[PDB]
Amino acid sequence: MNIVLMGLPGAGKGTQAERIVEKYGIPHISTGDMFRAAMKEETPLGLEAKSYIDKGELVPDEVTIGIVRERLSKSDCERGFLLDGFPRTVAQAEALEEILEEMGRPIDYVINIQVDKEELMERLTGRRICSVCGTTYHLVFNPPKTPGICDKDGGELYQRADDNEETVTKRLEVNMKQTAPLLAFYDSKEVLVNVNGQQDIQDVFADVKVILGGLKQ
Ligand SMILES: Nc1ncnc2c1ncn2[C@@H]1O[C@H](COP(=O)(O)OP(=O)(O)OP(=O)(O)OP(=O)(O)OP(=O)(O)OC[C@H]2O[C@@H](n3cnc4c(N)ncnc43)[C@H](O)[C@@H]2O)[C@@H](O)[C@H]1O
Ligand SMILES: [Mg+2]
Ligand SMILES: [Zn+2]
Repeated sequence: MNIVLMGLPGAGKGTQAERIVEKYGIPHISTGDMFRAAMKEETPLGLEAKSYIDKGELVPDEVTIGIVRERLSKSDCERGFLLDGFPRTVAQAEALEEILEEMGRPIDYVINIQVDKEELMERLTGRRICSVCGTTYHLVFNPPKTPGICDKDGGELYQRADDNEETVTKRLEVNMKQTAPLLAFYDSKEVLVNVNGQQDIQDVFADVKVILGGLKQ
């Protein structure tokens, strides 16, 4: 149960990751969350990633590989893991292959959550996120029970700094450029599985369960 999620901005990685963690009991590793936390604490890593994140650009490969290697060396990952948003370039995928061969934990599947770019701006412009637990809502497609508050913990919802329309536009263009190379890389490895992410959330998850419930230790 060593899984990677890939998708264009707003395609649903975090929403599906939360459901995967709850059903299969593996830890969630999100590079976006790691960088935004370091930004928040203003660590040197934080301050250095911020210039890229704010513009909607990729943080450089070397630093991102490093935080992922460190995270994967923790003991929770022995049973599996769900990488979310990493790799997102070919060079990050090649490093991860090498790390995971050294660790003895090769990827079982890379799940690509496919959504038309033309749907993604509306997903991100309506996204409202819990300041406490990070879960995401959408004003129309997945609202909280009470506006402005998270259902789980009563935390204040906020708008991610990079979800402004002109940032979303750059994020889409930056990540669309990596898409073909990365799908070729993992299809040629025979670990890529695509899912149609333009369905109701529970229907996307049903397809994820066909894939992950088919794995056996
Ligand atoms: N490896 C790496 N290398 C270098 N730089 C890196 C890096 N990783 C990260 N970075 C940097 O960090 C930045 C942020 O990375 P990251 O945090 O990974 O952002 P991302 O990849 O753009 O993905 P998002 O979190 O925006 O979208 P999501 O697909 O998780 O959508 P969600 O489930 O929330 O859902 C979106 C919205 O839609 C709603 N929704 C979800 N599913 C559905 C559905 N099926 N139908 C309708 N609405 C839906 C939700 O409620 C929500 O409102 C990057 O831009 C880069 O600068
Ligand atoms: Mg996310
Ligand atoms: Zn919350």
